[PDB]
Amino acid sequence: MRNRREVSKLLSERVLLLDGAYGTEFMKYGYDDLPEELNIKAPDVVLKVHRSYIESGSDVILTNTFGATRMKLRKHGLEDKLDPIVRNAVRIARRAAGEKLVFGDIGPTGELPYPLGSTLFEEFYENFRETVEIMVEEGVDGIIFETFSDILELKAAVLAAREVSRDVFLIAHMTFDEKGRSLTGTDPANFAITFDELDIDALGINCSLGPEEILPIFQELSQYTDKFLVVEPNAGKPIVENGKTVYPLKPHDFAVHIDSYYELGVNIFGGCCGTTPEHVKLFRKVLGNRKPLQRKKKRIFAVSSPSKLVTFDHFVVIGERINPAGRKKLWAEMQKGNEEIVIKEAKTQVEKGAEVLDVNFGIESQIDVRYVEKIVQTLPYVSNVPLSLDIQNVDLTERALRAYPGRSLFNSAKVDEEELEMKINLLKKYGGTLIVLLMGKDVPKSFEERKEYFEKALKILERHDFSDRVIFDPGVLPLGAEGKPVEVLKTIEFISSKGFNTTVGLSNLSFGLPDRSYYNTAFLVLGISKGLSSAIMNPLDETLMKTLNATLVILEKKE
Ligand SMILES: CN1c2c(nc(N)[nH]c2=O)NC[C@@H]1CNc1ccc(C(=O)N[C@@H](CCC(=O)O)C(=O)O)cc1
Ligand SMILES: N[C@@H](CCS)C(=O)O
Repeated sequence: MRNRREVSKLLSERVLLLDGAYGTEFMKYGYDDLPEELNIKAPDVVLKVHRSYIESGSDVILTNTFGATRMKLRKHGLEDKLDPIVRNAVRIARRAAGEKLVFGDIGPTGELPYPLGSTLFEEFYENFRETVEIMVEEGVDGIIFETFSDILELKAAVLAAREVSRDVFLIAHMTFDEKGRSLTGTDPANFAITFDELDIDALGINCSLGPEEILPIFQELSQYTDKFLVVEPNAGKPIVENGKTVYPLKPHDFAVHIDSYYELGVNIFGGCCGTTPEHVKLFRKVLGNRKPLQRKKKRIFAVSSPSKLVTFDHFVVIGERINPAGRKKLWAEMQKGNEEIVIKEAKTQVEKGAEVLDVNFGIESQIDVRYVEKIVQTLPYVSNVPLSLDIQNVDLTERALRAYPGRSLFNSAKVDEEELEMKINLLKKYGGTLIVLLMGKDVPKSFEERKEYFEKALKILERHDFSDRVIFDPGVLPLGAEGKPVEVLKTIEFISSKGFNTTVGLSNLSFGLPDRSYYNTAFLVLGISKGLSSAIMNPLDETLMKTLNATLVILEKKE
């Protein structure tokens, strides 16, 4: 009925009240069946629960479709009822809602992404796409992905939804434990930074914890996004009384927290498991009519994996090793679709100090795109760290960005209008940061020429509103080919002075020469002294890594 611009307008004018729990309510009516089944078996019960919230003052109610996706329904022998379950649910909610908003509610599948589970990004995507299709056809005022525990699964859900409709208001939620971490390790800042740049309309948190515990987690989230915010705490932490589980937080003790969420910029407030019509009735009285607060957001340059957020506020070691060039064993295995060998190189580099891993597949026309898609999804989970996607083919780049679990660093766009625009557009759609290589047709041979490319890059970047998502690579050329490293050091110092992060493919300096390690170490020390913020380098080089540590200690960047 209403599109995202209209819902956004309404939210900009007033904080809305969502509804309470459905799963924890159906039992009080004598129905302990799977919630989604009632949409067909006892639609009357679903209608009653929705009306109890509308009659309690809710401005928005959720469809009874939390577990209504093929992958989840298949687990209860209901996959073939997906269509009626979802169409009925929406209709029932629409009848109860009248003029109020109805959001299509979609929860996770219960299946972990490969390699923890067996599911690839593409299957999650199709799964969510089908449910969203039905909801959009039936006329929802928005889609909310509730209770997500993994960022890759949630990214597939939001991308599938946006692909079905560019006009539906989309809300993404993750649920966090007491330590402020989702199941696969994502903290609130990581969730915010990763998802703030995707085309969603709002971010939020629901379930797992009560209103008191969610407060600092919601605060962290609010500081890193300017999108609309939603929260639905459980009515206190669940405790056992007589074999069963109960949510003990009463209306008043729950309601008293509304003001504190209002202060942190909340736009929609509701409750999850344990919340009843009685809680909602009180929330309505306490919330009243309020205009949401403003906040903007903290700006940070960071990349992520499900469990790690790497901020560029210290020297970042980017492992160069997953790169087949000049590596017989590795290159052979890549063509054979060998995963564990790349996993071994990933883990070893991280053990040695790499905080991000560059990933390159050599002659891409010789590699299975399915293998790329699998490696990109896998390394962040098993190696734990973010990736620098060193990919040339633009179509292959889109595949890798789509399935990347977090916010990646995309390894380079040269300063060429067409290439940059093409890469900037893929990043805008799938999220991520970009390494911009300071060269074009030819390779610059001086500082002045590199500076010209820098300034041209800034022009093109300012034009596509992308100046805050790049790292500059001056372009290190072989010493044994008149690379003139001195001109690169000048360039690093100049870009650093301008406030931008920098990086270099360090080992290039010494290829062709003997004692590579010493030239590499010497250059890195000099570069770091000029402001170099990262480097694609060999973390397995003990001399290089030890001297790097000594360098950082000496310069007061650590001890
Ligand atoms: C040009 N480099 C580069 C980049 N990315 C950016 N942004 N900038 C760059 O300069 N990606 C690729 C490469 C950095 N990675 C690497 C990885 C391995 C070796 C290397 O020395 N490989 C072989 C030796 C090859 C030879 O002898 O010529 C090895 O296994 O030692 C060099 C650079
Ligand atoms: N909207 C769902 C949330 C389950 S975590 C329900 O209320 O059942």
